[PDB]
Amino acid sequence: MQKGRVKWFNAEKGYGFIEREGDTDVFVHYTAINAKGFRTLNEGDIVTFDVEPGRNGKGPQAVNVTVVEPARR
Repeated sequence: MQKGRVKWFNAEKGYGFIEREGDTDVFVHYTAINAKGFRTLNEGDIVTFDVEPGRNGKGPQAVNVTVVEPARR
């Protein structure tokens, strides 16, 4: 799969973007976040995820998203 760093996540609106090294940002919707304790992401979180075709049209879209390191804000 892929890892990345969350660039921004609007907790109110339920979506954000994950930055990838040398690659385009990936859109992430809250429905894509695995049930492992966190219902949101925070800027700075390290995450793992896959990418698959999606319906959203905000760039490539992440699925199966899991926090690795929550942000050390």
